[PDB]
Amino acid sequence: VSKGEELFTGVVPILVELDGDVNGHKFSVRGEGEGDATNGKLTLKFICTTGKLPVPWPTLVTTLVLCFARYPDHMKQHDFFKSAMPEGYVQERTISFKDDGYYKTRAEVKFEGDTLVNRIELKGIDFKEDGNILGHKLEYNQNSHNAYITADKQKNGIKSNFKIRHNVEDGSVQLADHYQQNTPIGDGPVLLPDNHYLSTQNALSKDPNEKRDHMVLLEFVTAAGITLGMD
Repeated sequence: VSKGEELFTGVVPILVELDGDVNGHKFSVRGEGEGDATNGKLTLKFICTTGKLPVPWPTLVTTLVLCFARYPDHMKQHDFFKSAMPEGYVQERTISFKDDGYYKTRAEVKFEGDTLVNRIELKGIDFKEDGNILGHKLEYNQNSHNAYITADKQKNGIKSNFKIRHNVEDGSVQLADHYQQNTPIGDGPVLLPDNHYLSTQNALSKDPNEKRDHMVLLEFVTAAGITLGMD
């Protein structure tokens, strides 16, 4: 049986590297910070190292480490993400923006030395050049939301579909339909959860002494859904 949860008892350094290409607009992002799974807390600062980010920062939040969610003790059995550590899992998404293009993402989330690394490739396709995304018409925030997890038995992993309602500056909402799949890298044992959900809150800010295009992010992720019974 897996022990991987024992790697997340303290505060763990995080590194995030993303290479992106949306409608031929290429960019890279690097982020560094730390994760504290006992509180379900992530704090990171992201830099667009290629200059100007050509999509809004909120559209990348879900893409830029669910092994740091807080699973309550009566749910430790359903924590797929930590069970696959330190060898990691692959996280793959298709994010379809309604009436606009779609991202396709593939990430490896795994330990490299003492650091939890999230290394991502993103390709974006069929976007409108003066849409809400390439046009930079989204507000700089991310609503709190719940996303349901279900086990993916045939692939030895988990899967999840969920909506993100980005806020447009005119007051409308730009919907981002997420289809997600995770599968382990190593061949060790992994926990296949019962149906539950993750509850997420996000606070986006700016660093006063940072001249480059960037995002300061505080995020909390907490697992819920499994009924407390007779125990």
